[PDB]
Amino acid sequence: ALHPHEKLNNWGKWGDDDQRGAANYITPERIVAAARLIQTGKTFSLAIPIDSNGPVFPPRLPPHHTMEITGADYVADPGASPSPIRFADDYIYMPLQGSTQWDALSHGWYGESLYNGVPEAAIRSSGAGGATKLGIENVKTSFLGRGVLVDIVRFKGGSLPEGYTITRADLEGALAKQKSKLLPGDILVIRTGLVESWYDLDPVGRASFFLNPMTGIGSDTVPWIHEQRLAGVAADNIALERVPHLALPVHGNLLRDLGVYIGEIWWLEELAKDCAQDGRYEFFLAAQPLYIPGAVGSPLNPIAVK
Amino acid sequence: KLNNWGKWGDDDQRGAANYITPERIVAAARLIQTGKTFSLAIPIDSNGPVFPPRLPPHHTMEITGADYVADPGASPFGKSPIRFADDYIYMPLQGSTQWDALSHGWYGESLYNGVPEAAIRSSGAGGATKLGIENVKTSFLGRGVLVDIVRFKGGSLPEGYTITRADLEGALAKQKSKLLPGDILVIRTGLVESWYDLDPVGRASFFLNPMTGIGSDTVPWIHEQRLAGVAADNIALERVPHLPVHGNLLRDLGVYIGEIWWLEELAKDCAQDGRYEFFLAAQPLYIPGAVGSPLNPIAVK
Amino acid sequence: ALHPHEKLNNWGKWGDDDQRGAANYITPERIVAAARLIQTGKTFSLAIPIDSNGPVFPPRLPPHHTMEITGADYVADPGASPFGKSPIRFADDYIYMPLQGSTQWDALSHGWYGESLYNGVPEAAIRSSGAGGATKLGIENVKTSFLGRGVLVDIVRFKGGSLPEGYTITRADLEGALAKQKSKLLPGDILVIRTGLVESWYDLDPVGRASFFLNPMTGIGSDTVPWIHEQRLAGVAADNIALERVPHALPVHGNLLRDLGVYIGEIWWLEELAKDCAQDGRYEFFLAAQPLYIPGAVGSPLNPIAVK
Amino acid sequence: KLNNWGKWGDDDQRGAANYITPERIVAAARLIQTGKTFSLAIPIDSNGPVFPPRLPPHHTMEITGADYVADPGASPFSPIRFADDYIYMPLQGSTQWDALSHGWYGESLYNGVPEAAIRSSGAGGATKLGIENVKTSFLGRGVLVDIVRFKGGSLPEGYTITRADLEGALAKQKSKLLPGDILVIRTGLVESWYDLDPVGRASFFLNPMTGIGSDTVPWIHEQRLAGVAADNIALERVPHALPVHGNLLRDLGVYIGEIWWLEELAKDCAQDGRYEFFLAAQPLYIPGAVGSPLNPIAVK
Repeated sequence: ALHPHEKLNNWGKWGDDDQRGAANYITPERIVAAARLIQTGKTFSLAIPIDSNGPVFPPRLPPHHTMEITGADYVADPGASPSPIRFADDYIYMPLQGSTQWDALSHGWYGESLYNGVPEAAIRSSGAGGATKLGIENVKTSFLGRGVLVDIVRFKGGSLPEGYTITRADLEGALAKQKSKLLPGDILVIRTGLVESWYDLDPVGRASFFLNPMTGIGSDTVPWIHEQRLAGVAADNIALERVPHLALPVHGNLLRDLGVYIGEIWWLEELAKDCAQDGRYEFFLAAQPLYIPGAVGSPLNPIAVK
Repeated sequence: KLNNWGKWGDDDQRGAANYITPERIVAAARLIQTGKTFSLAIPIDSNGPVFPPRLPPHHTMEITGADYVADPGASPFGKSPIRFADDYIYMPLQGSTQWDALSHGWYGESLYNGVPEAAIRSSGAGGATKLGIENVKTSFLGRGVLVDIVRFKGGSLPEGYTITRADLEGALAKQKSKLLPGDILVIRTGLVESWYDLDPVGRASFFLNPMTGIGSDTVPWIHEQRLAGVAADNIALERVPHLPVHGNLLRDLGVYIGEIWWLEELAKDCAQDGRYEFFLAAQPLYIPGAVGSPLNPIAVK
Repeated sequence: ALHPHEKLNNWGKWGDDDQRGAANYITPERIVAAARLIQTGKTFSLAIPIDSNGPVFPPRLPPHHTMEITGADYVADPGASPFGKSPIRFADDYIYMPLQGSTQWDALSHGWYGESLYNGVPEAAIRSSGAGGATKLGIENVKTSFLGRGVLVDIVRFKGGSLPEGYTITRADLEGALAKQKSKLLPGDILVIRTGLVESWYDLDPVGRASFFLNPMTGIGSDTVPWIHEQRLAGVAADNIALERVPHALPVHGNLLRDLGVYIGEIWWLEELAKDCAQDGRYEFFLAAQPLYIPGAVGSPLNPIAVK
Repeated sequence: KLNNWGKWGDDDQRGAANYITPERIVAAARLIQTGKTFSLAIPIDSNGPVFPPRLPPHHTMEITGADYVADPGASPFSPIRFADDYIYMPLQGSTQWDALSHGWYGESLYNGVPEAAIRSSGAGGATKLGIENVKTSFLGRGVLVDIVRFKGGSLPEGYTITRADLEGALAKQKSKLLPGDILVIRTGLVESWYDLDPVGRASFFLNPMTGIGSDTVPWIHEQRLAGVAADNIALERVPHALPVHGNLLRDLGVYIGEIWWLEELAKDCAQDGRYEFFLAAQPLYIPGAVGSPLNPIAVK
């Protein structure tokens, strides 16, 4: 299930000091080509709402929004704070892996080294620099380029059964049905439907949700991802890889060996409906991370533009 | 009383974001000819400028590579050959590069389009139940234009200098830049560029000084130009003494305010190739009920 | 049954500008008397651990502890210099938590009904943190209180070693248990009630923990309120989550906080204290249950210590 | 080399907290004769001293009274109306105890605990020497030593408080230290903070700061103190090297308290001549933490 590093890796492909990995496949020419896909100006946000009500993998805590001062305060007391202008201010506490996200190459690995031989000792507490190598700031202008939706739900004409493993054949079959063709630097966005089952669940159902096996991609997608020179793979599930009822070889192979970024908890329902209606599954994607030095991932609001 | 109330209907919660139309996004995309990209964000960390008493953003790890050096058997999520690092942030949503929502500021008892201030509540009571930033989760992706006031003036701006309508129009003309409806205007004042070289005393003084920014007479012009948003590389956008513009932009016009953007590298590039118009991806995070958002604006040429 | 305010309240008892409520029952003489109960020097912490594993009423977040710098950092990088170059090595940490997220006192600013809080304080006085928080009845008003005499009433043992799910603890139960224990309450006492509920939480799996908060929970009922008033208690704490019985109106919250100005303690841990009291027969002790000094807050975490 | 490793056994994680015994708590309780109490905490808010780069504590509300003014129908969770709140803070961000896991030198902490035992919270935090090991400690006898009044005025900037000063102050007060005591030291430093403007507050931490010096450590050992707390930020004198931190936390297993507020207690003791008191200075029960906020209460 875990592909041997020596037979399948991108270490050294972009130099022995590179910290960007497969983001290097997104070059200026790939961005210009993506821009030519903005023909209609349609836009879609591929994020879930950042609030305390969304899926987040235990033991991670849900994002938590609080206000510092509100409109209600001025109803209560017109004389709040220091001028005729009235204002509201707020705060957030959240896991950076707590919502729609990119995971950096510093997020996961196996053994004592990360992508391109970076030692795990380089990934420290925040007060010691956090991810001092392979931090998400290395890709603060990346993931703006060409995106491609693969709608596995519509390809399967049904429910992915509980814990279904999405294969190479499934991905290629869906792209063929769509008459889509991948290019180097593409960000692949996979619709599994899993997040579309969350919000209707009651509290017991939401506990069960994470105890269940969960649909996602399998090990035989990893050579394909390498062959297609994708920069990142995102999905509308929580762990990208299929999760059983714990090896996680796809995480290890993508992040450490290929230097390919992982996107999770994206929201693809409205994008997928639009692509079904206009037949265009390739689009311009603005999926830049936040500029967070030493972080091992970021929340974002990916925008698909057609 | 100059205002846009009702312009887009009595139920509208998006304001001047409605100037960004699909056709205008298509036009902006045609500006992507080289593929050059520039992040207009400052780093999110505890060392950036933030208006007191706002807390600096604060990053912590939940588990790190160092933990596995210390204890190879670390199993945050159970026994696995896979090793992981996870992290967290606490920050003001007004604590870094930001958009301010229309729910961020007003005067009197009403916000944009007659929304009562009673609609803007604690997070447990819905936060901004109207005019929350989620209303523009697909906005601020379109055409951007830089106006470089430092370059126009030929020197660093005086402490507390009021940037006038004449300065904005004059600088755009010298650049041969033409604004279009729906544009996001990004203003280089230079103020934030001074921050990172400051020592702790300098950083305290930074917020005691008057601070350069736009003045009241820019508001009719911003209205006439049908801008969707105005952002700057200062902390408060408008000039601050040792806030009429906030009130008029957010409440009366429904025009968004961007603060603590980073424009130094973009400004050098635009001076070189002569192009101050670009495609801008400056979408907010999707945070329902929030009164603003962090972001990472990307200028694309 | 919500007890009518006019028949049962302490408004004005300690003046119409008072913000401390029943904490005023704890007097220097009552503290001196409580200190005389320190005869053996046995100590018991009545707190649950502050971590992300404890009971917290949804949608409140679990407390969350993170490190800023750790020993592991120096294993990975001996030269780690967080402050900076030094032979001394440091570890530092942070917490994010609800102040109602663990073992707690709830201030009189935490709960009320209608438009007024204890002693006629307008609800408009309780604002966002940036506008002063609880500008009246904040927990700082009792930064020196809740150190005095405590009395355990072990309702679990009184009822034979267990309480049914959702059981309503009555006046008669409280008096009956105190009589069995040969305990006598005095004005100013902090009453600590063992319901056993928190003793069932930690073995639950994620589904069980979700169910825990969806179903009825044992606690005190409405007819305990006049008794609490009678007895001139300063505060009432329990090892459940809501103090009063919760169904599958919450009049007790309203009557205690608003009408009487009596403080509510929740998610205390009483199992070891109760075992000790069963063995030595002493249910009255010195209690150090001071809140944190947090101006404008509507409650506080704490580590209550029973001293015998 | 002076140290307590092994004094309380190889498995011990409590250090000098073991000097506080039941009999010593009983003795301390007899000092409660007036029933007067004093909080020795500063307010937890964003306005207090906190050593950079630590951030100030930050209080926010989840729901407030104002919400029901704006919207009578607010239903966060009823006729009952509720206010709920949150705190984000460094555990070293206010009045505090520092655990034995907070500081050391070399690769070993108190009693030979490896520094590899002190990990991220997701990996157990301080898996040994966490503050939970003393969740019932620091309730016992406290003694104030008022160095400000002993010196007859405010201490000079960066003044090193010596063994002779501590002994001299105790002698002037007619105080007698006993084993198990918690020593509480008034330097006055925190009493200068709140009147400072933002520039002064920046300078405050760049300046040398008054505190105890190296020659106090053998005396702290000989006196069998459980912990030493002060109303400065770092306990030991800080220059522009921190041997006292290392010797106390790693070698002796003695706890360090910082940012205590002693103004009102010190005034009371000067008036009635009593500098010994019952102290309730328990930490919060935070497993794997390397310190804790608290509200220490002195009772006389």
